[PDB]
Amino acid sequence: SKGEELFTGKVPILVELDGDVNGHKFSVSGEGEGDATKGKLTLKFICTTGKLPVPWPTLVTTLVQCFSRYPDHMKRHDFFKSAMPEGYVQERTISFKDDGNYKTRAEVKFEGDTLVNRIELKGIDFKEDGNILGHKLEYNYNSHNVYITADKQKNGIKANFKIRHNIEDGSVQLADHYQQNTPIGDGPVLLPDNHYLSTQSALSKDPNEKRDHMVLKEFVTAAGIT
Repeated sequence: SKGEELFTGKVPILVELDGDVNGHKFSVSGEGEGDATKGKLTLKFICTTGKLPVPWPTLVTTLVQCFSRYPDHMKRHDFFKSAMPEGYVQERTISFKDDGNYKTRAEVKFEGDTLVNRIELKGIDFKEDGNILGHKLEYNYNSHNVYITADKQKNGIKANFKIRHNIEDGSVQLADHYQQNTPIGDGPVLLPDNHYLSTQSALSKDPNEKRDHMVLKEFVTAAGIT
């Protein structure tokens, strides 16, 4: 568990997302810090191409689970830190009920002293006046428990979870995530028993930021094995 030693205090984070949703190209940059000893993340994201052409909350899961707090007794189950500093690939499909889907490929790794999440996101088949292209999601985020399982075929982990996005008319739209992560390096990694990450998020704005942006605060704790 050498990689875990890189997480004993606050670590700078950079996030870069190159997006293309129904051919609408956009870019997001984020910066902040993670403190795995608390399970705490604080980041600010800006859209650098103008207005974000999808709702900010739909990007939260795409925009560093190595910052989860694993209780001492669960530390042998922390795949995410074990893969560091070389990092891991994280790939998802995210299917929005009765609407389109995102497919994402990211690398999460140390680049010098900074933990960097670099993502390409492709979305297709979104509906014109749907909740995504029509920005009908409330600017908020629910708590979710994300179950992690070891990959049965190839040195990584997988997860499947459904995010509940609140819609402006009081409905909820589910985003069904399939996730796979594999190590980038060739060194030993920890393959976990089944457990979950208890993930709380809060979204806000910076009154001084003129660009379209999202301030995110998260607290994430591993659980499910005692």
